[PDB]
Amino acid sequence: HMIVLFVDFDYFYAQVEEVLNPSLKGKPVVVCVFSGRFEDSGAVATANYEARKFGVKAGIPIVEAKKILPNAVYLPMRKEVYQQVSSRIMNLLREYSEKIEIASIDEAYLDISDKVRDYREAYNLGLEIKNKILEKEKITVTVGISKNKVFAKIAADMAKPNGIKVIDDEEVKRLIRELDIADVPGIGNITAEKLKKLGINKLVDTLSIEFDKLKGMIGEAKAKYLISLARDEYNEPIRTRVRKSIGRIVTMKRNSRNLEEIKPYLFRAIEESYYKLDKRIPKAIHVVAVTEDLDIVSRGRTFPHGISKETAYSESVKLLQKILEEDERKIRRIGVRFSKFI
DNA sequence: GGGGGAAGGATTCC
DNA sequence: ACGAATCCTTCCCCC
Ligand SMILES: Nc1nc2c(ncn2[C@H]2C[C@H](O)[C@@H](COP(=O)(O)OP(=O)(O)OP(=O)(O)O)O2)c(=O)[nH]1
Ligand SMILES: [Mg+2]
Ligand SMILES: [Mg+2]
Ligand SMILES: [Mg+2]
Repeated sequence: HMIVLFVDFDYFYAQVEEVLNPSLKGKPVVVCVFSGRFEDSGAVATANYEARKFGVKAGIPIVEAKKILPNAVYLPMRKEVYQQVSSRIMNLLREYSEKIEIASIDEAYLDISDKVRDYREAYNLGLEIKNKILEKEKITVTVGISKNKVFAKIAADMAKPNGIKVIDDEEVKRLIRELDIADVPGIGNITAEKLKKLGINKLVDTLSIEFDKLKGMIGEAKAKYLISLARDEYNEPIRTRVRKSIGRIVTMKRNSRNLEEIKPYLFRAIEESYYKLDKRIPKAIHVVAVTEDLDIVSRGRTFPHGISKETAYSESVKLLQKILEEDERKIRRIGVRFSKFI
């Protein structure tokens, strides 16, 4: 009977910049995402507690970060470097199990059902791993432990930052009971506002509702997931997830609408994009446009054969042309996205 | 009806 | 105000 270990790295990006210059440690760090529209324009990717302490988190404008903390250290995002770093740490969890699911860049799940016998021995294996990474890589994590991936993640969510927490089989009930419902994975404000109205505040509130309204309300899938979870019967296993799509979406230097000028940003997007594909040939391709007021439209197309960079360019025009058509608005951003690899 | 499946908007979250 | 996997919904051609 199953025990899942979820490991998340504390303020990952921000921490990689600290690991690479401890002269930053103890200071408020903000990894920012620029664009080139107006000096210090962009958004916040992540920020260590010092800055996160005073409300500076992700997706929030770079100015609002300064107006709050003018003396904070701001650094552009640098995936490349962060990717290497992670992979290594991710190659170290692979030493603890073959039943491993790498969900993101900062987190993975382990099925230690056959390495440890219980929560003291598992939570034992926890501390061991927090140290085996804190010493070899200079990166602290947070470990969550319960019976299904869903609850493991949650465990760790609480016990943060830098911490290990386990939710025995008893607390699952304390939580299918007490745990708010919007503090659940896959339940962003949209769906929560829905549940609100549905007169649902906790996991259990679903258990007492005519499914069919829950279906049309949130969408059968979420509907079955919430139910199956509230009935201590949720249990999808740890599966190695495969990259299913790739794509870049750069931000133009100024809201536009004539084809010619728009074109180049897009070719750069397909350019970088392709470098990232590497050895991977896709059969699909979309063109994503972010209108002037931040809405979205994207046209696509699938081929019976794998796309070539030379073909990628042609289609990424008939699709931009198709977009610049029925949608009139001015175009703010734009970019390409390749799916359906061969 | 119902399957196979492609298109595009929506929704969560790193 | 800055990538992706899943989910849903319509649209569709052919058995
Ligand atoms: N570009 C961008 N990056 C984000 C956003 N949200 C999160 N990230 C990135 C920054 C983090 O280094 C990486 C992992 O995010 P986490 O939610 O696990 O937080 P982080 O690792 O920063 O520390 P945390 O666990 O949140 O205390 O995801 C976002 O909205 N935009
Ligand atoms: Mg993290
Ligand atoms: Mg939520
Ligand atoms: Mg996370």
